[PDB]
Amino acid sequence: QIHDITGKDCQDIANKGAKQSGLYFIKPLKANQQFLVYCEIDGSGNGWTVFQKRLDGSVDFKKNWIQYKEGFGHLSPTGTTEFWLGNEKIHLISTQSAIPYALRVELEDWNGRTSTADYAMFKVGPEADKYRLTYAYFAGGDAGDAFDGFDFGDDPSDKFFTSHNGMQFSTWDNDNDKFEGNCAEQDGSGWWMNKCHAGHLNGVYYQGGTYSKASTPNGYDNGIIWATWKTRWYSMKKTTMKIIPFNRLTIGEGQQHHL
Ligand SMILES: [Ca+2]
Repeated sequence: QIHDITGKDCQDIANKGAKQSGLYFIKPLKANQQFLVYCEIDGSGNGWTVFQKRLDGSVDFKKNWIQYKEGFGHLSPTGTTEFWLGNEKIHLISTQSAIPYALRVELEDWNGRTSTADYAMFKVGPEADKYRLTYAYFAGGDAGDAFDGFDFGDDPSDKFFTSHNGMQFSTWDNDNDKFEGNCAEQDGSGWWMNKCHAGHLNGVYYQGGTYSKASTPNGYDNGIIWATWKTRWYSMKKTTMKIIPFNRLTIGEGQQHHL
């Protein structure tokens, strides 16, 4: 069930010798708190600290501010359960030191195809700044950069309206988006909402992927979307949000060799 190796994060645990993905306790620097996390450890010696997972629609994501702060769902040795680690814990890990983390969003469609999108220098701010999302730049990935916003065509300024960098977190009971209405209440989730969204992984789990305006009384595009990879009417089958020290991603042809 729970492994004995501990560290500041899952990469620290992998560096110590851990070989199996599973449950481990981590103690982020300066927090004086220890908590369980699911580490995804591969053959390359990479250790990903997973903070979000969707795969079967078993966990209700319409939770309030406090629940999104503390975490909900379940952690399993097999990594086959849905959960949200908790905004407070995500903040503690991503800001524990001066070493930057990279966020990898892993997506899987209903046909078994998967894609990724990486963001460098990912951080989640303190509760005082409503767990604001900030990143330096999109680092690559075939899923596309939905966090930069997307032009759905229903407005020239769609891109500026759907960007996520710099947005505070919102829950139905703590609206911090840039919409006159309540993005979180309308979709029924917690997320870094703007004048809503281009990438939204905490949405409603729609079986089969395809859904439409007809699916909900008011016609909201509230599924698990990533506009740069699939249409807004296509909800993902699985999603994973996981972090790793950024230096782990610049280990290959991500460098200039000189002479
Ligand atoms: Ca609002």
